[PDB]
Amino acid sequence: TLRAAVFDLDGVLALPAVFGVLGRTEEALALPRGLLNDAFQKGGPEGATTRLMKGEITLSQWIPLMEENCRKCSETAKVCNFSIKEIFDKAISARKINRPMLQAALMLRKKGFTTAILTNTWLDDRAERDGLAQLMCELKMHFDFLIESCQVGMVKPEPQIYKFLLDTLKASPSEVVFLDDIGANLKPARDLGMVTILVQDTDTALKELEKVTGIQLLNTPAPLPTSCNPSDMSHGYVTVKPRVRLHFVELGSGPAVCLCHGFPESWYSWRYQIPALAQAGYRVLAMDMKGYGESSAPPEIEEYCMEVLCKEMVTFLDKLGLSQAVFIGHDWGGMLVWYMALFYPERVRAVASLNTPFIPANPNMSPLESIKANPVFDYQLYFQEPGVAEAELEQNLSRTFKSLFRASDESVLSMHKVAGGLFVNSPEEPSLSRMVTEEEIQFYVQQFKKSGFRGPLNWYRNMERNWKWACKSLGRKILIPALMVTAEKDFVLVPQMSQHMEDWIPHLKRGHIEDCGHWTQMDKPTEVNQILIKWLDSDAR
Amino acid sequence: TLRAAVFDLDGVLALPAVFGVLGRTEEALALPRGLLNDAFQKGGPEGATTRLMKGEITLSQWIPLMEENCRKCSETAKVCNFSIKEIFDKAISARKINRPMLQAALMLRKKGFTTAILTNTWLDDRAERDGLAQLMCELKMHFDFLIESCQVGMVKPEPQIYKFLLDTLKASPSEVVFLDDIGANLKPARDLGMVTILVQDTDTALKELEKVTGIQLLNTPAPLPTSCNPSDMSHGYVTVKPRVRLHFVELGSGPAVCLCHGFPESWYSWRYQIPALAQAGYRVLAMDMKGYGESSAPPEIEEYCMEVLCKEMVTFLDKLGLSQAVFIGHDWGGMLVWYMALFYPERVRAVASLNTPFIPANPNMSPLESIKANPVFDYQLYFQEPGVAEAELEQNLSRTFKSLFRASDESVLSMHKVAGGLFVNSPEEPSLSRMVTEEEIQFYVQQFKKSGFRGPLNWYRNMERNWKWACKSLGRKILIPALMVTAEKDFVLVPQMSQHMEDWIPHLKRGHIEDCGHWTQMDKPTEVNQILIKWLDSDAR
Ligand SMILES: O=C1Cc2ccc(Br)cc2N1
Ligand SMILES: O=C1Cc2ccc(Br)cc2N1
Ligand SMILES: O=C1Cc2ccc(Br)cc2N1
Ligand SMILES: O=C1Cc2ccc(Br)cc2N1
Repeated sequence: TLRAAVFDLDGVLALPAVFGVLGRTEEALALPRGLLNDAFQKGGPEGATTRLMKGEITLSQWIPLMEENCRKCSETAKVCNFSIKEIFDKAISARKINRPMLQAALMLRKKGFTTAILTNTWLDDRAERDGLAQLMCELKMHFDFLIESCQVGMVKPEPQIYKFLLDTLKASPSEVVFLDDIGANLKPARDLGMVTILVQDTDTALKELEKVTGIQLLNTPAPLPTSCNPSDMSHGYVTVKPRVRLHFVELGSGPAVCLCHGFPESWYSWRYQIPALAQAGYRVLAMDMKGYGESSAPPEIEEYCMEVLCKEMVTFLDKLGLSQAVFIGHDWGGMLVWYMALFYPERVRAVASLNTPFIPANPNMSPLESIKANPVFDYQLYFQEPGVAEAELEQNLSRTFKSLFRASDESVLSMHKVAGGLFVNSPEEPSLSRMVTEEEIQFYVQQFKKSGFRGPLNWYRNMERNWKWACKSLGRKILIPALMVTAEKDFVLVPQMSQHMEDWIPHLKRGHIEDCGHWTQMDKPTEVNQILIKWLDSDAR
Repeated sequence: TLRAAVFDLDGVLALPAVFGVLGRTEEALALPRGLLNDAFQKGGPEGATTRLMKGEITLSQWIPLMEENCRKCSETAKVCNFSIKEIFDKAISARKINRPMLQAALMLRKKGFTTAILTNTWLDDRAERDGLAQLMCELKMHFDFLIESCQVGMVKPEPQIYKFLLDTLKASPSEVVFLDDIGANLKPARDLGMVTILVQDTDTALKELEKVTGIQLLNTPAPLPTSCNPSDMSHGYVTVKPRVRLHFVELGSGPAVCLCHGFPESWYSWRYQIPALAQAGYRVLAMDMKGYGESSAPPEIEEYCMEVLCKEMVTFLDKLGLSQAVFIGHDWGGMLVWYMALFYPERVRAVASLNTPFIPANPNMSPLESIKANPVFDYQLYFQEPGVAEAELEQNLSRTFKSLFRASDESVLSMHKVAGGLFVNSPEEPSLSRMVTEEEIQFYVQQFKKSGFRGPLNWYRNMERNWKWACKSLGRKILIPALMVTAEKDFVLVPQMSQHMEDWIPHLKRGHIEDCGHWTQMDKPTEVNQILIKWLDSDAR
């Protein structure tokens, strides 16, 4: 039975094939048929191309040798602005990930298959080498192995590369499916006993792959975006003051994008956004906000007022040597992010909030008076008394997260009349939401075992201090780039609460997600990524 | 006696003053004298500018209100393409750090003074606000406190801001020197009992400051570049394989610049480069190389062959989501960096080496044969036998680092005929080199207490494996941007050893440091920064 799948890069995992450019240049330039493909493979196993593919020489060294072969091939054929460099630069740049092939590779791996890329490639030292470096990076991370001819000094169709592939896979030939667009390179794999697919069009190739593996790969439901494996991330730590350190997860290059979670969450709440935003060209810093996970959680209520939290996020930027970051927040993090824009606009490249609207402080009313004027916020009153909510929330962490993290139609908690507790008529063993796996709930369980709910709950215990501080901003407007993302089915932070935001943020941009509950990032990850990337590319650079 | 120094920003720590632009625009536009300064301060303590300075309104809200004041001031004066926005953008952009004033502030702090910036400023929400954010960031980090009028809701010359300043300084007025370019803002400080300086020209101001403090501030020797306080850096951690994690220090934004130390060093060996390179517009990643500091140090010799080290640095980039980084190395790190360029050019934006030349492997000679053909490398033979060098180097860490880290004319170790040990006729209590403080030696002592010298020494114990791996690259050339930096007085990695590098790196750029020993970064930090920044800006973007 098959347990390994091997894919070629050019013309299999990446399209259009770099090989299909020589034939295209031939037709465009009205050159003799196969002329450029003849100069390319000249000398066979002893030629310049085999030397390049084995890593003996780099691409920049090979370019002049290819030109020589192009001259000799035109002299024999009796024929005659021409640049191999230009042709190849254009060909590499045009070559994109073959999404349905990657999706199929992703599905096989998810089902227990060991996946690998086996490719005849080169050491790219061109001034424009970054394009391919980016492509290889996005691709490679989805596979167990990447075997490149130039790193192993072996090439397809040499028998040794196939035995090397079996060795790294730790599998017998009959347990391997091998996909290649070049028939000759497919031959030695078949000779060993491997299942082989000659890839012409992706569709038929996947039909062939689906038949041999017995796994549905074609016509499957829309896959979720790439998530994060905590142990595979870069973890960063910044001391903002003697007793306070902030932890973050960091991925990508480009403008700094600081992600700020809500209550009672984690940097992990952004798991579906981190790979997408990094791939989109941003340097993502996903925080553990103060009171959470690996960040410090002092016990004092006043350590959690908006003024202190914002000041520390400024210090976080100072210590990392960042003059600005785009700030994206959800729930309490969304509230933090609006106050970062109001008090520190010079440090905020752009601001976005998921669910949390910007409602200015009412100077003619106490926050306690304002809260009582809405049944949806009654839970915030239950959070006031130190110790009460901590006791119920810390009692059973698995039940706490399983009850909280649910889609709109999966409601288990009765948030009105909080009876005497959040879990009044809630099951002791709630079912697992379609939004989360058991493993994901257990990550939140493990994070919350360090500091519990005290620090997180203290974010709600500074109403009076927050109101007084916020009143200092009443004459201001948010004039830096801003995005408000509303969730149709969030019944606490309702889209309707954001209706007057334009009065204070005149140039405000908007996004809206239908059939989406409170936990926006994991409820609708694909749509959050689409909205954020589109807004970042237009308004944050 | 004075123990605190307070400086204004505009016209004191930053020049030319934003105030000096209105008078300049007046003359250029041939407008009535003081017209633009009249519109600016219109309404006094109740006017738009006081509201802006207190943080009631942002700069973008104030711009239209200033235009109104400009209209009313021209109607009364009976006068008539004009943009306040354009004038202010140009003025802010032109305003640079007043280096001798910053230097004087730096000297006072080094001598035990508490330093602060007290400034009348605004909440900058302009599209070009980053310029000032960068300026404030570079400046602020050199002072104990930054007091901004718009954050405290108080303004100079209001008495309360002065009492607030005394409160934050925790000092009585007579213990404070206050420097300001506006006479009126100097007045309340004098009234309290503070020493005050009216700053017109920087030179006289510093003469006045030097006289009152009794500290030489004018005509002082060239200061060293800013260093790093370990506890104030962002520390990053990446697991590259199950038993191997790499630690790094991270500072700045822009293209990724990965710094690779030599033997027996630390990320801290780059302490003078990290702030300079970040300020120059780069995102610096200063590594603890495998076997050092907070990075993993497995005991096996083969965990330290160049092939494995390079593969792990590629994984380090993969996990951080970096398609490329410029690699800058010193000593063993310089050797690593040339092999990164030869084996992974697609991941190397540009390569630079301090001291370590690129000499290709001799395929007709054993590394043991090659080493014996030079007295300078005899120390590498002494490093071969596992346990021998570890025992002597680990015996007394303080003596180890004090003996090693020395300038060219301070030589204490007799590196030829290594007698039977590196410390044969070396003092047990060596003197402290002019290059290092006791505190700095103790940092290296504390780092080396975790894993000792085994891992670091294993970098020398893979000669045969490294030679075989290197022979695979003999037909290649380094064609990506490259820099070779030679140190006149390094007697092991002599500048002469780099003479043939052009044969393998045709486009190689060069730097040379006179009167510089082996420990390049701390021996000549100012010149290393100049060479690296100039090369990064021209060849790495
Ligand atoms: O409606 C409001 C007013 C307000 C001010 C400050 C903070 Br933090 C949160 C809120 N919520
Ligand atoms: O911290 C705060 C201040 C505040 C004011 C009003 C309302 Br409703 C909620 C909150 N939360
Ligand atoms: O001269 C040489 C040849 C060589 C090859 C590989 C490594 Br790592 C270091 C060195 N030094
Ligand atoms: O690791 C190595 C390989 C090698 C080859 C030659 C010389 Br000299 C030094 C070294 N060091």
